[PDB]
Amino acid sequence: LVKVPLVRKKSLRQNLIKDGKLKDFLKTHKHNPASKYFPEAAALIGDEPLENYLDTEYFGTIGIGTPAQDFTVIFDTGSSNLWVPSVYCSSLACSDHNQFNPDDSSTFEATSQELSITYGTGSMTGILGYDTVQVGGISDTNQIFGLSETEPGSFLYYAPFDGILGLAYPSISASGATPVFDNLWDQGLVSQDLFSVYLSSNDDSGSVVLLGGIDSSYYTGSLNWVPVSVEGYWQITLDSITMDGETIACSGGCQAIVDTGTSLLTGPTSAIANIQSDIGASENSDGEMVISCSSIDSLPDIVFTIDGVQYPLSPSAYILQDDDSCTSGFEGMDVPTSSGELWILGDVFIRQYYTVFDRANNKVGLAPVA
Amino acid sequence: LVKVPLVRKKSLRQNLIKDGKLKDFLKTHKHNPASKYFPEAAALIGDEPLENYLDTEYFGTIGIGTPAQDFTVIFDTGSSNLWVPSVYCSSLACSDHNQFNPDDSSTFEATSQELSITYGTGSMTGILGYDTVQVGGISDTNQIFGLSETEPGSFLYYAPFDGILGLAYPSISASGATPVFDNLWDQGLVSQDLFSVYLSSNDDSGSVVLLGGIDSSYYTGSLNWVPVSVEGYWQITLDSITMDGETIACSGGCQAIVDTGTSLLTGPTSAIANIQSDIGASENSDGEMVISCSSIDSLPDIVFTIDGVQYPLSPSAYILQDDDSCTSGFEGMDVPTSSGELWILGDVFIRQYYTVFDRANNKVGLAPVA
Repeated sequence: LVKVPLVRKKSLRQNLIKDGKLKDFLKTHKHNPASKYFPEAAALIGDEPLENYLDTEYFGTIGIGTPAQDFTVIFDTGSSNLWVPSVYCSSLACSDHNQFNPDDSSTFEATSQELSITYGTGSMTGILGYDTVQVGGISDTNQIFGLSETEPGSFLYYAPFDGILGLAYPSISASGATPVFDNLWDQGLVSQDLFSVYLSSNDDSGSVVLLGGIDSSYYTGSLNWVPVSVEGYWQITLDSITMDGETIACSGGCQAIVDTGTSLLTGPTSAIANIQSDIGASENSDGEMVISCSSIDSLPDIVFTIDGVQYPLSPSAYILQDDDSCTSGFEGMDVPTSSGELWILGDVFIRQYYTVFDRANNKVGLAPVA
Repeated sequence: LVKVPLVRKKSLRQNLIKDGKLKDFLKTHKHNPASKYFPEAAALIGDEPLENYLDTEYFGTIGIGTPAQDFTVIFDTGSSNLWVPSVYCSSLACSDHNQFNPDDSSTFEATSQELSITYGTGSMTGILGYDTVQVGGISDTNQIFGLSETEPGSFLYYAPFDGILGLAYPSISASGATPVFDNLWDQGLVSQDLFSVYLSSNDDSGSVVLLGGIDSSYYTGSLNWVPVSVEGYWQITLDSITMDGETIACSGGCQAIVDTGTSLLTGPTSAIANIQSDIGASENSDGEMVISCSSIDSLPDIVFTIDGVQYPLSPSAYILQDDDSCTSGFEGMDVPTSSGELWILGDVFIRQYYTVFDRANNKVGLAPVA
């Protein structure tokens, strides 16, 4: 099977905290994760184009060119472009990162098409080029990708990743560059038009992106299939959210986006504040909603109901445990008033439920991890 | 007299060259100095807001707050705002720079007015505040200034200055913040509504910004007064430019801007290419138009005719000599097609001609340095 191993690393947020750089950032900027999903919510001050990747924790490796140049990338179901830093990226933030040198690859083909990539909090520009991308042992020929050249914001310097590899639909791809998965399928390089993600528990190694297959070894029970409600992001319909039997959000149903680019459950500010207080989370000096590790066993499960099946999350799942340091896996966002209630199901969710992304039938399948 | 001593330091360009960072920049950006003077010429890619300060060489010191916090600033006749980096500037580029901490000053007064400063190649944002600025021994009370908070571009990291102090008319001041000189005069803190600049020869110390006075010790002969042709920048009318008796540019007259924020004579691309070839200048791998130091004595003078008086520049004046390394003091620019021929008279010019900036009568006075 084609497997891309994923490694769990300390997030960009954890690195900013460690370098004492986060408090200042937060003082002068308002962080709203909703900006990654809605044009309307784009950041007032776009000087940190990678702000929406503060909480990413899993990364994989890809090689580009002939011979291959390696890069650490985020496998992001919440975006659809592939980009890595160009060797022409002179920014201080590009230092200490793997950079692509087009002149070292005999299969690289330049284009004069400009790339403008934005995740709702500023843009990065570069150029589009074509090369062979090595992903999971497959040689993805003639893959169009972006080469980032302009200032990427100081956050790149502290990021454990060099670029991003988008797994969403082509309709949200910047400059209509073809996404990697689409290119794989169009070329007959994968068995089926689907991919699955398995995240191992407790920062273990064993996590993988499975391209073109479903592996019964990673789940128990049967897979529940849910239709994609709006094609763009991997968006589905949620029936309700309960805590201790009580409905606490998504009353009457709501939308949810499955996003591997974030480790947290993100929802409306008000619903989230309720939950944080209920679980005893408290914001420290840095951004952090800390919780006592010792109180975990006293918390209730949060239950997501999807297509009539119940998906409970126990406290051990929704509380991030960094040796003796525990943080809440919930984060709030403000979506356009236009927009209905929206929840983001990130790694906390996926680590408990093996997920299948079916492009042939436009459905998401879920089952409890084995 | 109120004198602000100026020190000649290696430029930002020299520092980028030294750190091997310039070739890449130039590969991905087109540098057009005209962007500092015309909205219409603003940069396609604004990721380096301080690009137009690559060639600045003279700097002074100012203190801000109670007790004073010191900063190295450019005294720029080509701009009108005063700004320094805020302690809240978290960017990697803000490191190693003096930063203003509002909480350390008992006379600081915050405003909720945002500052957007641009010199034609990207913006920096922050907030406007009021404090006492110490300039040349004078206590400039209730001075409004900007506190830069967002990414300033990687160039700030290599810049020998922390901020900029604009000496142009208020009509080009961003956010209508009052310029320092205007504030000085409005408060009766200077003798007269004028200032003069004396640049000593051969990177000597002795250079000064003279606030409210004219000192006959710095020039010989009489001062020639020229009216400001358009109030905004210190803009005057040029009658012609000759080289070896031949008219080489500004035939029939043209405009000139006196700009202490740059060390070079800047003019139309075509006229400049002609001159570079005539003097034997050649662009090296870095941006640089190098000239053999040994050929100086064989070059002709370039003559600027202003209000009928001749202002010759000998080769020793128009050739920058950095120990055994000589560079051409000419640089080209592309002004809006709308616009007529425009020349920028920077430090090469001012080092030979003591300059007086008269705000009371809207005139510029010139005389050969003593």
